[PDB]
Amino acid sequence: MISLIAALAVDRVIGMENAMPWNLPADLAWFKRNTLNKPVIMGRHTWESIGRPLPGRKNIILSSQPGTDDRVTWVKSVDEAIAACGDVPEIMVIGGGRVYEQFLPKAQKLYLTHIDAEVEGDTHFPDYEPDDWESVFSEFHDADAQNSHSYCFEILER
Ligand SMILES: NC(=O)c1ccc[n+]([C@@H]2O[C@H](COP(=O)([O-])OP(=O)(O)OC[C@H]3O[C@@H](n4cnc5c(N)ncnc54)[C@H](OP(=O)(O)O)[C@@H]3O)[C@@H](O)[C@H]2O)c1
Ligand SMILES: COc1cc(Cc2cnc(N)nc2N)cc(OC)c1OC
Repeated sequence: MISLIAALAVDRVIGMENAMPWNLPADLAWFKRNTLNKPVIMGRHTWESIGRPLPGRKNIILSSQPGTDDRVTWVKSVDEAIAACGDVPEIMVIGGGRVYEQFLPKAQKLYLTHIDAEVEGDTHFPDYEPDDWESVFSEFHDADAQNSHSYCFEILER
């Protein structure tokens, strides 16, 4: 079972200058509670953006050139990245945009964070067909001190 997990502000924007333009601690905490204790696959750009291994998670990184970090696994094809993860209930594609474009067909589950926000961005979440996806869960939170914008977690299922 392969899952994508992301945070999309309006017009499906996911990043700007190899960052996420928002800082929502409750999103980074959602992301953790779900990804924790399971393989995470990511692109090199995103590995740099994060720029540290995520504890708990076996970190697996997609790049066509040799690895520059010994404490994470490095891989060159989609299948190599899957095999890396092992025999597990659930895999977690944690980004970025070019990775999501490739891992959606094999995906059976989405974890979106819908963000009530208008940001400029260079990177977009793919265009998922709201037919082939069934919303199995939703949860809206208001803007608070730390969480500058309102947001809503959604899980979908193929
Ligand atoms: N919550 C969110 O919305 C979220 C989560 C993650 C990412 N982001 C944002 O998304 C953006 C990432 O943009 P991006 O799409 O350029 O990042 P990316 O997906 O991290 O970068 C993909 C890179 O991974 C490698 N790669 C991917 N598939 C490969 C394959 N099949 N074979 C070989 N190498 C492969 C390539 O690196 P090589 O050049 O080394 O070959 C490729 O350039 C950033 O702005 C980031 O902040 C935000
Ligand atoms: C733990 O920190 C990061 C996590 C992520 C991945 C990620 C984070 N949140 C959500 N909802 N989906 C994701 N795929 C992406 C990041 O930068 C692009 C991070 O650095 C702040």
